[PDB]
Amino acid sequence: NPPPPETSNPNKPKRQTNQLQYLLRVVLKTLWKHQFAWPFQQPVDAVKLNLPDYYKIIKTPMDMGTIKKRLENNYYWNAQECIQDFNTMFTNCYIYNKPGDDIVLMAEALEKLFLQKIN
Ligand SMILES: COc1ccc(NC(=O)c2ccc(NC3=C(C)C(=O)CC3)c(Cl)c2)cc1
Repeated sequence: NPPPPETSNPNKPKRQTNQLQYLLRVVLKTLWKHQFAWPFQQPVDAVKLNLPDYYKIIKTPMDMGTIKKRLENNYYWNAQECIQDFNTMFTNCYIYNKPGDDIVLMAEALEKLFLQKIN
């Protein structure tokens, strides 16, 4: 497995904005507490899950645990930067998995809620 994505970086300027605070306290929190959140709460462990090809296919991994920690650490400059992480997480799931698989249907339901919350 690759190292998980960074959640802080001393060279990367930090920032707080109203939108980023909304992303943490409304958007992320509602997705995090949803029953379908669990496969998305930690970086994919391709070794433990016997998914040897996961990081062969997925070169920009992302998960809500990393997003949560980024938000809490003020890692992002702006909301768009965080939005991009969410979108990467969902697109990865759709690229890697079969349509029809539970995990895809779960991600689709989270993404629907996400889009409702950031409209
Ligand atoms: C304490 O016991 C346990 C604690 C945690 C787990 N976790 C899992 O089974 C698990 C299952 C699916 C996951 N996500 C995946 C995504 C987003 C993919 O696209 C493929 C798999 C993740 Cl990251 C973890 C098991 C036992």
